[PDB]
Amino acid sequence: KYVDKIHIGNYEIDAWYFSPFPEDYGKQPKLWLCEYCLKYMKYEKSYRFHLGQCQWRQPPGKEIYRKSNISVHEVDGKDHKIYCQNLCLLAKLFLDHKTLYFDVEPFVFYILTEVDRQGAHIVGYFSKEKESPDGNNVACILTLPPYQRRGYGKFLIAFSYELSKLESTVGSPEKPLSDLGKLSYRSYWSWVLLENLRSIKDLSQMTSITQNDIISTLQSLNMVKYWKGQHVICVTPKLVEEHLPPITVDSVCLKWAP
Ligand SMILES: CC(=O)SCCNC(=O)CCNC(=O)[C@H](O)C(C)(C)COP(=O)(O)OP(=O)(O)OC[C@H]1O[C@@H](n2cnc3c(N)ncnc32)[C@H](O)[C@@H]1OP(=O)(O)O
Ligand SMILES: [Cl-]
Ligand SMILES: [Zn+2]
Repeated sequence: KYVDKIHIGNYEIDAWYFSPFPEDYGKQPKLWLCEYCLKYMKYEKSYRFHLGQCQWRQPPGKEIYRKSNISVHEVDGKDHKIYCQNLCLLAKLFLDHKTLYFDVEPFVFYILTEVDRQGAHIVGYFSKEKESPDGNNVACILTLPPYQRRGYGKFLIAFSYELSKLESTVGSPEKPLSDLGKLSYRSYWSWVLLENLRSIKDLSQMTSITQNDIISTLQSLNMVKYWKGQHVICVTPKLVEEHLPPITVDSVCLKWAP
């Protein structure tokens, strides 16, 4: 009745949430998505026809990052409306809430793919409001379930902060963070603040992380104290811990200006 499973590429993925695909698309569905253009179809037959016809082998937009077989395509929703609407319907399957799927023009989408001989296979993405009333540098972030727990989510988070640094600005993800968002951000923020430390204003300037996110991270690392209510960094090179990363953003492979 609702879409509960999709076939994309040669993965099938069960839904985590309702996504408002048109009702008849509630086939089973089984919804069958082209992995390159993200067109949604109702039947294996229209799926197989499309696959032999569709000429796309990668996302639209500009490839603003490439290192080994990892790339990021920047995709303005005003210029690739249908693709971006298709993407937002896909993402809503794994996001407990999203803005209206058809209203993509206020956003730019950064699409992460793994590249092989066949083409560039979508791993995940984040979106960003062109203008955020709350200073959000990410609106939604997603690694598709089959690629999760491999470092792709932290890669995207890092990449969003690379864009913030280049724009000489601090940013934070849009609230509320899902429980998995919470774990990923806390993890990335701790690694970055720890690798840096080995001022809170200065940590902010250096990383584009907000002072509020720096403070809450430092508290959870026990590296902050109170002096007449004011938050003071309190640490030793002693630890600055690092016991129990996999893919990082190389600024040299990034081709983007503010
Ligand atoms: C602003 C917002 O968009 S909030 C919404 C965020 N997105 C979602 O909720 C969509 C569904 N979830 C996801 O797409 C992802 O889980 C993200 C994008 C939230 C995480 O993506 P991943 O590719 O799994 O991230 P990655 O492998 O980089 O791991 C990040 C951290 O989260 C932890 N984590 C990820 N999944 C789990 C899990 N199932 N159980 C426990 N910890 C987990 C990882 O172990 C890692 O912590 P570590 O650094 O201590 O190892
Ligand atoms: Cl699944
Ligand atoms: Zn296609």
